[PDB]
Amino acid sequence: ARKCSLTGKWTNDLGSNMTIGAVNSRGEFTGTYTTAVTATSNEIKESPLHGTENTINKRTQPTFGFTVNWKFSESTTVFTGQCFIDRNGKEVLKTMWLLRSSVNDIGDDWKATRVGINIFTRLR
Amino acid sequence: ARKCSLTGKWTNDLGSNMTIGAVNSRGEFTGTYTTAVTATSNEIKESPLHGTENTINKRTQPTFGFTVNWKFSESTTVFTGQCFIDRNGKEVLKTMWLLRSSVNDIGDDWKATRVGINIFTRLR
Amino acid sequence: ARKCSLTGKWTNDLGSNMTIGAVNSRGEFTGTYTTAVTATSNEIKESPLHGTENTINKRTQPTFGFTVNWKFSESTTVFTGQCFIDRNGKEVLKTMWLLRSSVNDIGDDWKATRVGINIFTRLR
Amino acid sequence: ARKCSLTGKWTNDLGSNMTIGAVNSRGEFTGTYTTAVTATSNEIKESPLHGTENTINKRTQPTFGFTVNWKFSESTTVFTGQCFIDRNGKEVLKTMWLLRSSVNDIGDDWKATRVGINIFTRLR
Ligand SMILES: Nc1nc2c([nH]c(=O)n2[C@H]2C[C@H](O)[C@@H](CO)O2)c(=O)[nH]1
Ligand SMILES: Nc1nc2c([nH]c(=O)n2[C@H]2C[C@H](O)[C@@H](CO)O2)c(=O)[nH]1
Ligand SMILES: *[C@@H]1O[C@H](CO)[C@@H](O)[C@H](O)[C@H]1NC(C)=O
Ligand SMILES: *[C@@H]1O[C@H](CO)[C@@H](O)[C@H](O)[C@H]1NC(C)=O
Ligand SMILES: *[C@@H]1O[C@H](CO)[C@@H](O)[C@H](O)[C@H]1NC(C)=O
Ligand SMILES: *[C@@H]1O[C@H](CO)[C@@H](O)[C@H](O)[C@H]1NC(C)=O
Repeated sequence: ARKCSLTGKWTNDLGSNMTIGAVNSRGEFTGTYTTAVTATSNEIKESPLHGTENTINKRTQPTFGFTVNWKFSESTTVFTGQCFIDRNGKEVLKTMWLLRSSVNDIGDDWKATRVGINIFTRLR
Repeated sequence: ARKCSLTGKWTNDLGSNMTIGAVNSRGEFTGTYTTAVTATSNEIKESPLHGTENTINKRTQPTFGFTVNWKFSESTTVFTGQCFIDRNGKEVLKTMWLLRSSVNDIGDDWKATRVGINIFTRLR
Repeated sequence: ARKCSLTGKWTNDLGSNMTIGAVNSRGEFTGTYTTAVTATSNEIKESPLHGTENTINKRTQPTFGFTVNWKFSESTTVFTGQCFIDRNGKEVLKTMWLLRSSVNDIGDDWKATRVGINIFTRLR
Repeated sequence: ARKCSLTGKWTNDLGSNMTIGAVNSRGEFTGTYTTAVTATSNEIKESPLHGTENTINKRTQPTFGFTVNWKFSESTTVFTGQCFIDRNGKEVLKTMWLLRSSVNDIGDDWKATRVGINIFTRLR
């Protein structure tokens, strides 16, 4: 019965925050992503996110992915991971991400993608 | 003058094909992703995708990200890359992807993520 | 003044431990990587590693990469990261890794690579 | 019998070249990596590489990994992949890589790792 659900307010290991609304019945959802550019406490930015969670076998702990469309740069980041209910134990989203920068020349493509992780917990 | 445009029919280096529809003014779009099994010859699965293309500075070669919500498994894949005008004049999407599998215990999280690339060109 | 030094005994966020020996003047080094199975409790496998640490500008927090040649499978893992002095003063290696599995046909290449992270701290 | 062997001279999809010497009986090997920084035809640089190939079940087509210790930067890149003998069909190494940059502050770690691929063919 214990459905790990993406809807709500989350924060992460770098101190960025994220809010995701209601997941409709085809798994779609939208959110906002707020990020720490600086000392962390002054300059904030909001960017939209859009994703889908997988509904195959109505899992507790489904996998999901979403795209963050940076409002302050020409970059795009995509996240994928899984909503786990560890013991008790908050909910926790374990994610991996790819950050695509824009390059002017296709000869620079090879260097345009960063990778990393994010762990998200419910915001308090 | 012409730009690189996600809208249309695409194919890739693995033989999978993808159709993307119109890109609205927020950069959102929807589409379909077809791939195949065995000796790539008969059974074709279709899965929807949703993503966004970065609109910051209305670039001619925009970055973008999308999420593929697999119809036939518990998995999710995210793609991000850039729509280039190649040196030979043809549109190409250079992407990288993260394929997240569903695991059962959070202790298996470590091994749930594959990474790789796809290069898409227009279909005839 | 003290720098961050790969030489020594290390442990990580998954419970695996690693020993690295002396780093010669070319930046080369060797060591051992131990991990475990089931409920992480009894059977420990040991595999050798070899790598190099970047020496350009004799930095105090050098980047490095190493290859783990698994003793118990056909697989290979590579790690790369950086040896930091953390904010709390303790040495930490932040790494990312690519785990390549062996496949049989070149058509399965696409799915042979996992990615993720490990964070190492010194053992007592 | 057809052993895909790392020893030799290779080139890649970006026009970098690589030479690897003899693989000893524990799988170790060393090489040089020559890279195109510019128009491709003028400024060359050589950097050492060191790796191991997996010897578990003496495979044709073993997996391998290696570290390239950049001589002209504080970065490190690691490659992992597999030596395939496709039909006939050259030998071909399909690789993935992680490029670690040096960051001054551990607060920048998250952005320090790029990922991508390289396909290598025997040099002619
Ligand atoms: N992809 C990604 N981007 C991030 C994270 N945190 C963060 O601040 N960013 C911003 C940094 C960069 O300035 C911007 C696009 O260049 O994305 C983050 O965790 N992931
Ligand atoms: N990791 C990696 N690095 C490369 C490749 N090609 C290339 O020229 N480099 C260089 C570029 C960069 O200037 C240097 C270290 O910063 O590594 C490459 O294919 N992979
Ligand atoms: C996240 O939320 C809290 C306020 O509830 C705050 O510490 C911080 O400003 C937020 N982080 C960002 C990047 O805005
Ligand atoms: C992709 O489309 C082409 C039609 O141009 C078709 O020949 C091919 O089999 C398709 N591949 C898949 C997996 O749908
Ligand atoms: C790592 O080392 C510690 C000793 O400090 C031990 O308790 C632990 O079980 C070891 N883990 C493995 C997998 O070797
Ligand atoms: C690779 O080798 C050939 C010469 O055989 C040449 O085209 C090129 O200069 C080499 N590439 C680099 C980066 O040196």
